Amino acid sequence: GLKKMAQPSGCVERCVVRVCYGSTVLNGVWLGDTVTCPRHVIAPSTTVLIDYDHAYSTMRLHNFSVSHNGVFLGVVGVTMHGSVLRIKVSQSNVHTPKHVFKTLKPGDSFNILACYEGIASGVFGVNLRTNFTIKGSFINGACGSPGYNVRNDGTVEFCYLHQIELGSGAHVGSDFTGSVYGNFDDQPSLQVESANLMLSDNVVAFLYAALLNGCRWWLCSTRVNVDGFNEWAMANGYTSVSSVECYSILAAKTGVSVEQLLASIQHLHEGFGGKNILGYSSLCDEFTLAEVVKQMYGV
Amino acid sequence: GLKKMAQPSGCVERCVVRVCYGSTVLNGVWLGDTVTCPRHVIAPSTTVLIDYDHAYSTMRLHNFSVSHNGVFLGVVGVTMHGSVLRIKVSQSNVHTPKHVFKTLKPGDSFNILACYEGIASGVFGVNLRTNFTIKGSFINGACGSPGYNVRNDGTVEFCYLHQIELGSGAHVGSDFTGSVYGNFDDQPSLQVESANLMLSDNVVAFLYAALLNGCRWWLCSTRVNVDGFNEWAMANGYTSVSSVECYSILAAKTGVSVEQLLASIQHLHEGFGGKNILGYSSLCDEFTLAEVVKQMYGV
Ligand SMILES: CC(C)=CC[C@@H](O)C1=CC(=O)c2c(O)ccc(O)c2C1=O
Repeated sequence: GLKKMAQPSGCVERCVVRVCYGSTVLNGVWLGDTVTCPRHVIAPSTTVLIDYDHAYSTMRLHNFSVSHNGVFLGVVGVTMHGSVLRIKVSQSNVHTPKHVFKTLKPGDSFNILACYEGIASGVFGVNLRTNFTIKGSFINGACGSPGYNVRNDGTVEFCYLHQIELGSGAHVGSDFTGSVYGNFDDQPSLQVESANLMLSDNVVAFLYAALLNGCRWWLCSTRVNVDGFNEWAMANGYTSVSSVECYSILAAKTGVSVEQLLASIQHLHEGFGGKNILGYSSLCDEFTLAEVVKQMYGV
Repeated sequence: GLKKMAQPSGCVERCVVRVCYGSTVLNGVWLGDTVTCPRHVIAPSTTVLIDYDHAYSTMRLHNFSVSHNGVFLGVVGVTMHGSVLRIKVSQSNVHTPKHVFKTLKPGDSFNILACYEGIASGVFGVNLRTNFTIKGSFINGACGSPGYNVRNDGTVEFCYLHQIELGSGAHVGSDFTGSVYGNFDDQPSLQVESANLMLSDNVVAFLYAALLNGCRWWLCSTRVNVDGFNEWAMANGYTSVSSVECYSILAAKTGVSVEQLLASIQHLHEGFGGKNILGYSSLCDEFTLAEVVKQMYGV
């Protein structure tokens, strides 16, 4: 049974604050005596291109309002770093979890805490796609919503701050250093993301899960090695496949090698027509190897 | 766009405890000075039908261990209520949320906090199906994982305690009064659940959601009334559609009555023609009316 899940959100909920500047409202993340939020909060109300360097120089501390569960925090100073602000506040978050900052790469899964006016309203897992966007569920007010993973020892990795929705509906964020993923611009524009590629590492994990669930009508006995598959992948909307030995736990059971699965992918690439795999009508790239192993065996 | 989300889990994480009896270990829920957990924890280790009234009679309080974050609570007394135990402990949970207990009905959505040895590991939303099972992701140790909903006022409704995985992989739980949903037996046996029906109320919500995204190739211009659809639903594995009242918010913004959607369901009943609606190739009964409204409008 494969169910997309989120890791528990309680320790991140204690770090979400409401950040207001003039009339603009979004979410920030409060760690120690620092609040990080998108710099969109200081943007003037206008249609034209925003000049964030100008807005930053004309910024006044007293125009800020930062609160946690209605309790307001004093603003001491502010600095700009790419597309985020670092707001120093007059008290430390005593519920700051043990944490680090990590930048995500395409193929990485993580957790989104969807927040409105500094209040979490939902949590879900997502994958950073090859075009550096995610498929979230956001409405007006979710700017600054955090993305995170919890490591095995309980260290939270903060990796994402929601910034903007593109015209196609794809969602874009930044890391906590202020780099926008995919280097989109953090203001409204006509930018379009590149084509989505199917994450081959996730498709392999998916097919190993199908095998462990007695679903093997689709198995090919042909073998395609990694170099060959990677060459085919370029021609057909798939990423290269990373490695084989990560899957050797899965190849010892099932008895099927990664190269048989790679051959299977090339065979199923058209579609399953008249059949499904684990209830899916086409190849699923939603789940990582880590997810499959964790949800199946608790590792 | 429609994504299955959970409500944040922080307030429920602080209620989850590790209940041990002899060598048997599972999860419990600590509210005030009561821990509620499945009665399987006092089952003897055996491959025969378990007589729970006898196990309850031979029970000894000193055999229990109840802990939170490796901190042990004193057990004061235990009573049995259907498939659950209520363990009184000598400490009250100081983080007990404002809460009620609620029994789910088929078609209700809720949140699962999946737990192992008293520690939350994942959170996901699910839907109670017509055969009173859910499709979750649980492995050994998950029993006693709680399901919940959070109301507008912040009241947590506790509605589910995970009990058992069936032969088909479907999951069975009880409410906090001890009744097993669907009256399955809370122990190993060969029980098979009756087949599932399509929740028409949810399918209608999902088609309104598609209309709000411009996906409307599927729209029938014709109409069927409620009585005709329900007669059709009986003979095709669909639930009866409720009323047309609830969909006022959606019928108003779409200008599409429920009767047109019921007609569209009959047409789309078999086959989308290879085509697609919001990422699905067949109709979807996983989203309720309330979920669609909250995700499109925040209400
Ligand atoms: C004792 C016998 C040899 C097998 C028991 C196993 O099947 C089982 C494990 C379990 O952990 C559990 C619960 O936690 C809750 C209800 C429930 O029936 C169960 C179970 O039947």
